[PDB]
Amino acid sequence: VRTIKVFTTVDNINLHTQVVDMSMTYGQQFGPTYLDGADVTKIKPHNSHEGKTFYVLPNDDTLRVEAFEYYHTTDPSFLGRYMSALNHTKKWKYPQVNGLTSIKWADNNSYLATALLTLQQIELKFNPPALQDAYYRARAGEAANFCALILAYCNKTVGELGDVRETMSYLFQHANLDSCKRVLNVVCKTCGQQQTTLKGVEAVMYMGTLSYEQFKKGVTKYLVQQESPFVMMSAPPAQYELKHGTFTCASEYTGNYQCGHYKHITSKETLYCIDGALLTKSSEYKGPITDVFYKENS
Ligand SMILES: COc1ccc2cc(C(=O)[C@@H]3CCCN(C4CCCC4)C3)ccc2c1
Repeated sequence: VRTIKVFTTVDNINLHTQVVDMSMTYGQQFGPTYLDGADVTKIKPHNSHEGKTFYVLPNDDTLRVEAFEYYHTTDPSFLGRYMSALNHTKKWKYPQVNGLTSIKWADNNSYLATALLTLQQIELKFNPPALQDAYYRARAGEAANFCALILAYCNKTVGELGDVRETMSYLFQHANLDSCKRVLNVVCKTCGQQQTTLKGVEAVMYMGTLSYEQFKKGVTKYLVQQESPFVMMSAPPAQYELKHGTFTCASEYTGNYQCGHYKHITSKETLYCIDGALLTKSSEYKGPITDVFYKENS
């Protein structure tokens, strides 16, 4: 009986040595099995596979606990959707553009590149170790796994049309924002003190206008107190002037002929427009902006 030793895992942190019979498929021995995202369930082991790490579905209590501790989801479909995405995202190119990890365009991923760029410019503490780990890898240039996880957590497949604001929101719902706060106070003549407080993720997002200045001035009429490391402001795509130094980064969205495309604008020493692998510098920017992000900087 020919055999090799492989490692199985659900988290790539805890590795479980296995002895595999080379005359049977991985599926026969492990159930659904993946090698770097590729479905090798129906494949017989190769000698090149010796010593390699394979992902498996959490079929026992031990693996189920390891998966829950790493991903913080009980969805039994997660790992398979994660692997399905990783098989694609591993083949994407991740150029460094103006000091940030971006993604060369493929598979309708402009929204993911724009989200990835934004995530590198705001302070976020992810709760699932899987996201915290891959976040720090992506920030160092190895972003394939992070992108595959974003797709899995957002319940989106490679190639599906995506929205930066949505993606950011759903990632925020996997972060520790417990200390973020927005207090709204009613401006009235005869209604007394009327106040409501948004804590957590609701505090870091707003829909209706792009301008933080207008929002802080007031929004029937409300005085606002904002306490968060960042805020995401979104509005319908509209021609909008981005002035250097007045924002951290922004999403541009065009919908010519109903085929959308995102670009990312970041404010450094001047305005940089990152469009996947492409980089364009300018002193002024006017375009159809739909998200603007602002950083508190303590
Ligand atoms: C009242 O607050 C808002 C805030 C944002 C708004 C945005 C849109 C958009 O069109 C998105 C632009 C960005 C791109 N997505 C598309 C991406 C794929 C699916 C839709 C579409 C429309 C209305 C909005 C209203």
